[PDB]
Amino acid sequence: MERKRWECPALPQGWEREEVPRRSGLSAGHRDVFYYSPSGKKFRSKPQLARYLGGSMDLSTFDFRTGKMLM
DNA sequence: GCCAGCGTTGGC
DNA sequence: GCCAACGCTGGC
Repeated sequence: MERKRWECPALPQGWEREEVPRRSGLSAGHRDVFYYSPSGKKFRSKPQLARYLGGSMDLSTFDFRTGKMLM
């Protein structure tokens, strides 16, 4: 349960994926997933992400939780 | 019963 | 006033 962040190969150049495990409360150990644009904007849901990227690329099979396209 | 999506807010 | 961190909940 450590924070990890680096490049997401399923998104365009400069986009990054991050996992932050929750450390307390009822949801402790749960891992939230975020994405960061090249400009550093923080995304925490697929609808949010799709408003920035959904025109420039196909996101219909992108799995926000895993960060990969569903084959 | 799980979890995507997002509401809430203590601590700053 | 912001926002990381966690809870809530509608849809499945």
